[PDB]
Amino acid sequence: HHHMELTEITPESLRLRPSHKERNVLITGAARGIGRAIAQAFVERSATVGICDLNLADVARTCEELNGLGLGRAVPIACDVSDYDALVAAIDDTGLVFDTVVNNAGISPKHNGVAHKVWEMAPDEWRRVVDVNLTGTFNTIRALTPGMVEARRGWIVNTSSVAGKTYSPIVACHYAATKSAIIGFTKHLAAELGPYSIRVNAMAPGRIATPMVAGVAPEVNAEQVKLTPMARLGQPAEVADVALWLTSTESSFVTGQTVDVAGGLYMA
Repeated sequence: HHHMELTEITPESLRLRPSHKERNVLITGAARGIGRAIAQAFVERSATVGICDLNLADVARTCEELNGLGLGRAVPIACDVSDYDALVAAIDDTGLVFDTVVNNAGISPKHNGVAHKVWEMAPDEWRRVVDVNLTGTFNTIRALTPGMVEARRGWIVNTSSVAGKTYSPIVACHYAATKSAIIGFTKHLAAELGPYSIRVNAMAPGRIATPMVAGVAPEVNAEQVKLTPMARLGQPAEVADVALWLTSTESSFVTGQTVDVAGGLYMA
């Protein structure tokens, strides 16, 4: 079960450059996994990060972990992102004005390790995935855009998936539909918000070595890796680098784009 070593190593002096100093960045799904990696990256770049996720103890643990790096600061934002009023209250309690949001929160429910097919799918499961993956992303944007418009300043990064652009047999139809939604939502938002100098982009991860992914049967990852031209799983930090770039001054004329982070897997 081999896979390619990482080949492109960012020197520490560049990895820790203060590119995002004096930025307040809200990250959803940030306690664990890709969201946690995104948060780590923003702290590394001297941003203040709002760690938004469901459980306060889990969120506070990740905040402690990030604040131990001695660079940017992490603050807890415990809420269900699908509950607009709860989200606003949790944001308000930080006292921070967030100029940036990275919408990473998403779920991909399974049953005995496999996606339900559409003809098997419980309407309640569909609705929950829509609520989190799609409406949760709307909610942060609705919460923060009044301020961004007033400031004529802001950055948004949403999370799609290669599965939103073409079929992955790993996921169920709700995941595909919600992640597909993000692509045209992102273009629309880019057009509405662009007059105010706000940029809106999205990332479409492929198969990333988070604990949930890496823990599947070797056969399933092996198949996915075989389908990946670059011959390995992506690392969470590689997704994070794209979120950094899309919110940085070095993507200053890039808006409305969905950039896959997938090593060639499921190109569409």
